[PDB]
Amino acid sequence: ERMCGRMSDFCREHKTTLRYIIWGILIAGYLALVIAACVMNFHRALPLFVITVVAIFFVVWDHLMAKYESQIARFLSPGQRLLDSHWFWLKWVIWGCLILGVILWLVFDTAKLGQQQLVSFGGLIIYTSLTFLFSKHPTKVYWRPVFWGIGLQFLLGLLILRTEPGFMAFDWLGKQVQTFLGYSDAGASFVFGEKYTDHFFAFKVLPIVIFFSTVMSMLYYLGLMQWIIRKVGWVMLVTMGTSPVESVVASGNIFIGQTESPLLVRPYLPYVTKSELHAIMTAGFSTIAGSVLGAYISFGVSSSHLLTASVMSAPAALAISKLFWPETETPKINLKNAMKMESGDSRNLLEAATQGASSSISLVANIAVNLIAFLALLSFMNSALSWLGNMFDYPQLSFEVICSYVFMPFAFMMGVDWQDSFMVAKLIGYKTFFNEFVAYQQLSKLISLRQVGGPKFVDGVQQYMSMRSEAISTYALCGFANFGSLGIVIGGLTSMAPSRKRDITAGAMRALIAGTIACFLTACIAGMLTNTP
Amino acid sequence: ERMCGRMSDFCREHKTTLRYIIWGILIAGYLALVIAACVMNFHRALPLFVITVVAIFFVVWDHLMAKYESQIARFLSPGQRLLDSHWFWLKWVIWGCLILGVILWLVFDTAKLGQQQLVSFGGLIIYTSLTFLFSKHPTKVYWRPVFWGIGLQFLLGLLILRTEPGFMAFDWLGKQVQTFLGYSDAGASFVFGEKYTDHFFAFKVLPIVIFFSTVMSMLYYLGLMQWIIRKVGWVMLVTMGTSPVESVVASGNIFIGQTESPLLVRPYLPYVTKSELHAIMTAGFSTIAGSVLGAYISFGVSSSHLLTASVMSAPAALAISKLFWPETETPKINLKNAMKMESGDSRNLLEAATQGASSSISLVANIAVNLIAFLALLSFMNSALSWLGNMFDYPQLSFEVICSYVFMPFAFMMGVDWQDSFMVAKLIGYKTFFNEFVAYQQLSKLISLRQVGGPKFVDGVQQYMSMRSEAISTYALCGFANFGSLGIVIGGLTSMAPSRKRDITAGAMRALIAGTIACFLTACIAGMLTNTP
Amino acid sequence: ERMCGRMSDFCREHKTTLRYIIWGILIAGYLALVIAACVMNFHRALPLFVITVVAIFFVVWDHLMAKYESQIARFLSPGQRLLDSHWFWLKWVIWGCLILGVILWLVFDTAKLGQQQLVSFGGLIIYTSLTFLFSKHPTKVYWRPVFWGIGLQFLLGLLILRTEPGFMAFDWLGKQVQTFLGYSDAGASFVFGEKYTDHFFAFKVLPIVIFFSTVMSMLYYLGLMQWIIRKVGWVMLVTMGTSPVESVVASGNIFIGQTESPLLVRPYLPYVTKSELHAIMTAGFSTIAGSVLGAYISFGVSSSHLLTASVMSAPAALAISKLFWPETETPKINLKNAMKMESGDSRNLLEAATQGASSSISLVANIAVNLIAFLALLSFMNSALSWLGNMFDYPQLSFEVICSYVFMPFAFMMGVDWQDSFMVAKLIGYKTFFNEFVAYQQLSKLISLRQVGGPKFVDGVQQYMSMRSEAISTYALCGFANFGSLGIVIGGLTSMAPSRKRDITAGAMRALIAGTIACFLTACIAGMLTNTP
Ligand SMILES: CC(C)C(=O)OC[C@H]1O[C@@H](n2ccc(NO)nc2=O)[C@H](O)[C@@H]1O
Ligand SMILES: CC(C)C(=O)OC[C@H]1O[C@@H](n2ccc(NO)nc2=O)[C@H](O)[C@@H]1O
Ligand SMILES: CC(C)C(=O)OC[C@H]1O[C@@H](n2ccc(NO)nc2=O)[C@H](O)[C@@H]1O
Repeated sequence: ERMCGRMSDFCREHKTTLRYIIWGILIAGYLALVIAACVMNFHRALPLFVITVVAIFFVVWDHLMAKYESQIARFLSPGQRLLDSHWFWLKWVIWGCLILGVILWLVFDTAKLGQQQLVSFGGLIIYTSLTFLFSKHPTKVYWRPVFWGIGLQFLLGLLILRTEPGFMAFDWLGKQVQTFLGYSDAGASFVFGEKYTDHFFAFKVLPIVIFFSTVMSMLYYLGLMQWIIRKVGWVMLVTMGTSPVESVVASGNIFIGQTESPLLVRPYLPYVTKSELHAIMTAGFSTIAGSVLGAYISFGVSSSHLLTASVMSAPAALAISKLFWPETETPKINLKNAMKMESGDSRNLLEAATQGASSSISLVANIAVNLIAFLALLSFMNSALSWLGNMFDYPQLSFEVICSYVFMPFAFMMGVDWQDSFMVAKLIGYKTFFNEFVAYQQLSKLISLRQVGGPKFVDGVQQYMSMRSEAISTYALCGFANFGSLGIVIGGLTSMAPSRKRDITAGAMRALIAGTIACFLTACIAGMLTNTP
Repeated sequence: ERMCGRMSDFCREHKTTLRYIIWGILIAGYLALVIAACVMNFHRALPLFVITVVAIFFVVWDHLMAKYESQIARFLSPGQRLLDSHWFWLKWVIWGCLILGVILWLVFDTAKLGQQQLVSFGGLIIYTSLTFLFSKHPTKVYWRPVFWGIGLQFLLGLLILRTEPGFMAFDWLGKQVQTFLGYSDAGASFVFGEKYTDHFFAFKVLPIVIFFSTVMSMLYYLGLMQWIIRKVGWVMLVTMGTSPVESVVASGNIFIGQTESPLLVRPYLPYVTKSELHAIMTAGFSTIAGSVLGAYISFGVSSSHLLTASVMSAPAALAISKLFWPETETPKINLKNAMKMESGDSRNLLEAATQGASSSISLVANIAVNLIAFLALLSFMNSALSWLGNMFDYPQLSFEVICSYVFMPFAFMMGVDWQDSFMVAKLIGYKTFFNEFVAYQQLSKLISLRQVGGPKFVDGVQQYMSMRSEAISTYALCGFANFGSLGIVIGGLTSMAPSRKRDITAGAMRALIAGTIACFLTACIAGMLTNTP
Repeated sequence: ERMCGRMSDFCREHKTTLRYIIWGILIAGYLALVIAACVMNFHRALPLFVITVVAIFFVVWDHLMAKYESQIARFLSPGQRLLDSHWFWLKWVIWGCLILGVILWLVFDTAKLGQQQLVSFGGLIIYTSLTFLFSKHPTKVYWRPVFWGIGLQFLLGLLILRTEPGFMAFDWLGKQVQTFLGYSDAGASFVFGEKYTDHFFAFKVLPIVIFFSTVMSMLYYLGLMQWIIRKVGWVMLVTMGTSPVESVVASGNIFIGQTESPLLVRPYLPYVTKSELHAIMTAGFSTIAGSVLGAYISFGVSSSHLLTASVMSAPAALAISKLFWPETETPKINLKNAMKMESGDSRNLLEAATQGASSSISLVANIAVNLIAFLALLSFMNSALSWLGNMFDYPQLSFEVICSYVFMPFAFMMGVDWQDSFMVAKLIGYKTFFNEFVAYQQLSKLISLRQVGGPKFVDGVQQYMSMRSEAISTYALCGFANFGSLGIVIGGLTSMAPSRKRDITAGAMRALIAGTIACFLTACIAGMLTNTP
């Protein structure tokens, strides 16, 4: 007993020192492994060295910003005062310079490019103007968020699309994600057998969802997802000027689904303003989760375009939310509270994986059931429309025919050519009435037909569309904005914050419209920047 | 801002006028389409014209009955008083006339028909007498509901079965329903692949359930299901004399399942009397839902017989409930409250479809699990019974052998011939211990063997049975009365009305017996009316 | 009415007499059937006669012990006092005799057996010593439970393994269970089609779980499971000296899973001590359910070893729980309350089957989801470890390689030979990080390779291992102790007794370690008793 007591006392004495010592030993062992690998053959060992270097750089940066924050603020203070003193005369100069730059760039580049892209820019203008017309509080609007959002979208798009180094990186990331979920496809062979490929959607696509949920929960427990979310949220906050919680939500949505995103700010959901709740719902509707990314890349959709669309959507979502529905009341929630996100209550990584996996049981079931019902309804609608058409001697009438004409103007404004606008309109109709999955499937079919080659027109029917139309379509459909999505979103938001039910419902409706408009804006920018093949 | 305010004021001014104007414009466009179709080719366009005419007639009738209700009641009042004044002497005359008519019809028709059907009528008498013997409150019974229920069953059966125009209509309706769920079968190919037919029950039959649930929810939101329920309920109410809620429930059950039917009167479930709760449960047990109709018609079961059985069951269910368990306490619920049914709380048709689809997730899982367990138990029972029989030198002993002899008297009383009564008894045993699905499958096998042709007896074993036996079997098995059904029914009823738990449990037991007896009565009438092949 | 009243009065008069009369008539009919079968052909009829005889014997024994308990206690009292008076000097004599017997048996048998088994005994000693070192309350420990637990394990193992009559019985029982769940496999063909074998795990293995749950619920309603649990619990109670509830739990766990076992003492869970809760969790972790037994026997695992391991585990679980974590507080719960187990609230056998089946819906879903996620994670881990290894010119690095070396000492102490210890270590790693299902699958592969024959080493890689190693592996892996299991166990225990949350969590962690150690002890004993092939 005495020896055990002495050992316990020794353990109590060295607690912090012992933990630091063991962590340091582990890190030193990792560094030794890295250096041995570099010694033997540097060319193979390069990735590990790069990862270690970037991690060290980020840790050093974080520590310095923490400790030296006051000194940096002191250094920055004089310049802010000097800018404020001269701001009155300088604001006009800055605005004029920006306008002149816009004019020069637009003329030279896009005029050397063609008409369709000039039309894309016109569509950008039209969408923004319309949102300003039908805003909830048109008189009181802050234009800095809108302008900065559009500018940031343009800069990101320009870098990623018109530069070779930028283009290669996203391709690499897409390949990584695709392989990462391919690891999932193999793991599900055990449960459903080697004949799981017989039923593709049920035994490949949904298991991908399951694996993604588990991985995300583990990373949440470790504390990485949070880091990336905080960085991007701080960027948006320091530039767009939005409130804290909405920026945090938007950054999270980039790689998180609509249902799980509000849980980031769950504790403060009761106290949020109506505008911030609208922003949350709009961000949820305007961006897709990471789970669907691997599947969509597998279909044939470009990885670079999908990732760029997801990244660009969040700033656009916030900008459109502010313009469509601006804030009229003071925000209670503080920056420190919002940025802080409570970690999982579980006790070990494996418990977090288990809990994350169990939650997915509901989502998959609801998805499968809704798909069954809505596709059956589409079949009934097509058969009945054909029956009605036969009366007027047009037996070819179908859902696709009405939705081609109804949605054509939106496609034309986005910069798609006249011939392909109808084909894009069919996909938009599929996205709005049904999930983006069906629409992406149809798009993949058109892409595959283009790649195989053959007659553009088998008969007076066009078979495949041009590459640029496909890129614009990729941007236009990268959202969770559906009518069934509206219901589940409302239900979840009401669950988390029972007090705010009616505010949640009212936000939902306008939010979905804002999300679709935000999705259109990214497509307009992509059309402006992508060259005609 | 001023222009927006002026537009909002103009919108506020014209609200009702604008809505009426747009609805009128839409209706006029529909009528123009109809008339154009009729102009070009009337023969093709006939269905649309017929639908429009009947819809207009019903709307006019409803409006007139609403506005002119007082005047019609005033016109009707004198005749009621005149009848009441002379009722004392006239009641004996009416009863004698009815008895004489019954005797004459029975003699001529059924005597020219044969012995089996006279036995069917005898079975009708026997079942009613037995229910009167074992009633909860034998002394206090109202005979008008019982007699009127039997009479209405007889009239409906006579019209539908012995008249050619009546026979054709139900065949047409069955074909419509079969095609309607065939639309479902196609829609489920997407999720489970084109090899979904490999697993027939899992990937065809259950998806049919899903599609039916979605369609029913949409129609509920639109407000059609409610209209039909109200019409049939009013008929039963004005003739049978039952209380409001039970009539409403019975009309709904005709095409609604046992689990969803009480939700029609959910708000008033706490306050219902014991007799009305027994009536609800009996109606639930005695009738089948619309989802199973398409499958059962697909197996080979006749559409006309299935639909006629479902329609006839509800009046029989109410009559048997009253005779078996009569009311001893005053009914609180009013007609207006009961007939009114709150519409779905959802916000658009698509939300209603989503919500209806999500609910079906539980039902399908429970069905599949119960089927797995109970069929495995049947296998074990057969193997053990064979093992026991081998001891006594009868290795052929099985579940079917015991259940052939045990249930034979019921089949004989229904009018089935002696040879086929055993075969029907096996099916009845399957229905009672297991769901009607298995029993209908066996019945379909026997029907198919009859249609193929061949030896009636391969050896001293009969292979197929006569057509009339199949019709009587179709009527006898059209119910949800099983022991597993008893449990889920009790659970759901207890959930909706927690206060009434014990009353719910006591009602359940007697209710199932009443339901089975009601199912037998329809078969007796069918045997009386169907001719010997 | 009067006749009904007279009949009701007559029924009231004869209630108990009538029930006894009918039960007696049924029993007499059963006996007549037995005697007729014996008359015709005794050889065939033997099983029924044996069952009847044993049932009669047990009923007579129970009745006599009930009625004559006081007289038997009176007879036993004098001997207890005489033993107590002389106990002071006699305890040393008894202990010395036991030690001498242990020495003689060990020397003769195991010395004539070989080194490996002497090492097995050494491993037994080592595990017990280590548990004594790291006990929660080392100073206060009661050694009688530990010693008696080890002794009872040894006696059961000796009888079952070294005697031919004992060996045959468990083989027979395993065949019975395997056929019993094979009945399940047939029943599931209806739902998933005859092509259900295409997806083996989803449509065979999980349906086995469903059928087992249903059968267990039915037997619980009838009252058999309870009888067996009570008998074994009384044995453990009268010998080990443990408290009532923990003994009852341990006996139940032998054939009940970790999740359902605490429901036996659900009403008293709030008031249990910390030590008893630790014992409950340890028993849950150290034993497997009956559902998995049929599957594991199907893989190729020996029936006799599996059943013996399950039986031996519970006494070991209690002993290890006491030594690892001893009780420091008085036990409130009484023997009578604990032994009594409330029967199911349902109303008939079929309701109990339905309720038992519905509960299984959650378990199967969670199992499938966790398997998908964890196997995908294993794939990712193997690929990344191979990538890291390629840097150091060892592309063969994998999960199995690390886990072979890490767990080798445990396998060596259990008595496995040096060459096969690594192979066993891989299986132990699979069991700890993933469910025992995967590990048993790998073990079945090794057994099948041994049976087929061929090169022991294809190259410097061993392909199959010796029979004794397989037996020790069978004992070592017969547990539910996994990390995912830890989470669900904690969740369920917290649900049943919300007051005890923190005590539940603290018990869980130590409990899992205790369970694994208990699993090792049974393997050590098996190695001591099994001869070298
Ligand atoms: C998931 C794929 C295979 C699919 O075909 O289903 C699409 C529907 O699934 C919703 N969805 C998706 C992911 C998520 N979190 O990762 N939460 C959601 O709600 C989403 O809105 C859409 O409607
Ligand atoms: C549904 C078919 C494919 C089947 O084989 O299953 C039969 C069992 O399903 C119950 N059932 C059915 C429909 C319903 N609402 O539409 N509610 C229910 O409870 C019903 O009682 C019976 O036992
Ligand atoms: C069941 C087989 C096919 C399987 O591969 O799954 C293994 C996992 O299932 C857990 N399990 C099992 C039975 C039970 N009651 O009978 N309760 C449980 O928790 C158990 O712990 C293990 O982890």
